[PDB]
Amino acid sequence: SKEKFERTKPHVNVGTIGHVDHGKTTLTAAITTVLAKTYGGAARAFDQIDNAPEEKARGITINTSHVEYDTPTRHYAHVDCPGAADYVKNMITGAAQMDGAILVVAATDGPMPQTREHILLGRQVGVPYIIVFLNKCDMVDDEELLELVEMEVRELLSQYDFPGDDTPIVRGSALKALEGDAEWEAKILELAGFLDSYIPEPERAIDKPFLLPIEDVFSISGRGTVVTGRVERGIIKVGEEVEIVGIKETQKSTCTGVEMFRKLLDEGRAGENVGVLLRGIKREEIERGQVLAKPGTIKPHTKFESEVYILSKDEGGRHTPFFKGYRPQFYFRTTDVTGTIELPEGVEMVMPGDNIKMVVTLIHPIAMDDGLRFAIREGGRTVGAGVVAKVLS
RNA sequence: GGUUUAGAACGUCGUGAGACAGUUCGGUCCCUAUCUGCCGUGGGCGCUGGAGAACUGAGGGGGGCUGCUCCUAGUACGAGA
Ligand SMILES: Nc1nc2c(ncn2[C@@H]2O[C@H](COP(=O)(O)OP(=O)(O)NP(=O)(O)O)[C@@H](O)[C@H]2O)c(=O)[nH]1
Ligand SMILES: [Mg+2]
Ligand SMILES: [Mg+2]
Ligand SMILES: [Mg+2]
Ligand SMILES: [Mg+2]
Ligand SMILES: [Mg+2]
Ligand SMILES: [Mg+2]
Ligand SMILES: [Mg+2]
Ligand SMILES: [Mg+2]
Ligand SMILES: [Mg+2]
Ligand SMILES: [Mg+2]
Ligand SMILES: [Mg+2]
Ligand SMILES: [Mg+2]
Ligand SMILES: [Mg+2]
Ligand SMILES: [Mg+2]
Ligand SMILES: [Mg+2]
Ligand SMILES: [Mg+2]
Ligand SMILES: [Mg+2]
Ligand SMILES: [Mg+2]
Ligand SMILES: [Mg+2]
Ligand SMILES: [Mg+2]
Ligand SMILES: [Mg+2]
Ligand SMILES: [Mg+2]
Ligand SMILES: [Mg+2]
Ligand SMILES: [Mg+2]
Ligand SMILES: [Mg+2]
Ligand SMILES: [Mg+2]
Ligand SMILES: [Mg+2]
Ligand SMILES: [Mg+2]
Ligand SMILES: [Mg+2]
Ligand SMILES: [Mg+2]
Ligand SMILES: [Mg+2]
Ligand SMILES: [Mg+2]
Ligand SMILES: [Mg+2]
Ligand SMILES: [Mg+2]
Ligand SMILES: [Mg+2]
Ligand SMILES: [Mg+2]
Ligand SMILES: [Mg+2]
Ligand SMILES: [Mg+2]
Ligand SMILES: [Mg+2]
Ligand SMILES: [Mg+2]
Ligand SMILES: [Mg+2]
Ligand SMILES: [Mg+2]
Ligand SMILES: [Mg+2]
Ligand SMILES: [Mg+2]
Ligand SMILES: [Mg+2]
Ligand SMILES: [Mg+2]
Repeated sequence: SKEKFERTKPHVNVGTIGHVDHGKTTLTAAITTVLAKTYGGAARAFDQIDNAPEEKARGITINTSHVEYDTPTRHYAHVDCPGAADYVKNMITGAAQMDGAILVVAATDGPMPQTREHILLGRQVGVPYIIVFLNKCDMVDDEELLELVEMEVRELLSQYDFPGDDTPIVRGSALKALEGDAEWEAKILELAGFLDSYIPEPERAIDKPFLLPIEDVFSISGRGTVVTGRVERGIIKVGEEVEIVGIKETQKSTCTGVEMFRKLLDEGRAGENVGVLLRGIKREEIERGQVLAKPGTIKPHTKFESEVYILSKDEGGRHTPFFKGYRPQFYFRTTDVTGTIELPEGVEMVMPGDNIKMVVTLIHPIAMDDGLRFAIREGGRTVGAGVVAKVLS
């Protein structure tokens, strides 16, 4: 909180996706040390990406950490996702804000169950583009074995409905590029080139009014409570009226400084992860899931009609019918929430793989409008995608 | 220290003397080693002229405990942990 962030080079939200213990977090560390040395940006290190007691004694990552590496064309903002089956909820928040992923499949093990689960969540939420990275390579000194893993990833993406064969697969060791090997430093400099080439300039919504979903809340010692998240639409000027809408009720507030990776900003534009400092709010009373909207634009609702598309076994979801009283988890912008289903008259049962509308009473109210996209999940897996039809409350 | 002598007390049983793995406080533990055995340490003669050294080895004894840290490798194994 000192150096003013100059608005130069387009902002893009990147992040690593893939199986557990697969080089996902270690890739993030390799990208920093490679790009910092040659181009001449800020250095950083691997330990900073995940410290705490929970990511040392174990080794695994839980929290969605963030990194800021710069290149001549664009200014990237990384989002290192967790990866394990237990941490899918706090991942989806990291994956939703992310524009273009970096998938991580490995040349020894290959595509494994979570890789399929991650990319499934990527489609239904919103992950336009994806890039593969083989994160072992050196351990198996062979030409035929390593190239057979590439084939199965192209199959995976194309099977699940991505380009597949068009996606630029890259090979490279994360640990070798951490030290100073000239051949492996250049091969992850190549990944930065693939990020610029394949992923285009993202399409922002800097016109329609302000909204910002809260991904994580902080309490800065001196300044006050801060909320982080990608600005979904509009802009944020310093000293502007902001209404916090969602769970519990609704509270009035004002912004007192927006930032971008511990650097000051004047205008927090759309499509970029920013830490908004709110005035006169406690750490406990503001929770995760709520949205920073402009006063009057959005209203919290506990009941709504919605055109729900239930999934079948082939697409990946339920395989049995259900009646009124069923309670799955509804993932809106960031958080999830439970809700009772009330079906329309003249519909006895809801079969899997079917398009119908339904009234859904939620236990917590969440800020929503007509034409909001959500993805229903239950039992550690997906259920059905859909859209909001009408407001009731 | 306990049990198992003589003192004294409690509860209990006995008319009483007293009695009770019922309890309670106090209450002398001797021996210079002949033989066997054992640990040491010598004298005697033998081993075939005597003497001084240096070995050989039959045979006998000694010793044999094991942690955790890292490296292999977060490798195999595992959906993950
Ligand atoms: N030999 C070799 N090992 C690698 C390479 N890249 C990563 N690894 C190792 O693979 C392990 C995975 O660690 P990490 O990347 O933190 O796990 P992750 O991919 O973020 N998944 P999660 O966070 O869910 O546990 C580490 O031991 C790391 O050193 C590589 O190119 N070669
Ligand atoms: Mg493994
Ligand atoms: Mg990780
Ligand atoms: Mg592990
Ligand atoms: Mg394995
Ligand atoms: Mg396997
Ligand atoms: Mg204040
Ligand atoms: Mg006695
Ligand atoms: Mg007595
Ligand atoms: Mg007597
Ligand atoms: Mg009598
Ligand atoms: Mg007696
Ligand atoms: Mg007795
Ligand atoms: Mg008694
Ligand atoms: Mg007693
Ligand atoms: Mg006594
Ligand atoms: Mg006495
Ligand atoms: Mg006594
Ligand atoms: Mg006595
Ligand atoms: Mg005495
Ligand atoms: Mg004696
Ligand atoms: Mg004597
Ligand atoms: Mg005597
Ligand atoms: Mg004797
Ligand atoms: Mg003897
Ligand atoms: Mg002897
Ligand atoms: Mg002797
Ligand atoms: Mg002798
Ligand atoms: Mg002799
Ligand atoms: Mg003689
Ligand atoms: Mg003789
Ligand atoms: Mg003689
Ligand atoms: Mg002799
Ligand atoms: Mg003879
Ligand atoms: Mg002879
Ligand atoms: Mg002789
Ligand atoms: Mg002679
Ligand atoms: Mg002689
Ligand atoms: Mg002689
Ligand atoms: Mg000798
Ligand atoms: Mg000798
Ligand atoms: Mg003998
Ligand atoms: Mg011998
Ligand atoms: Mg021996
Ligand atoms: Mg022995
Ligand atoms: Mg040992
Ligand atoms: Mg290890």
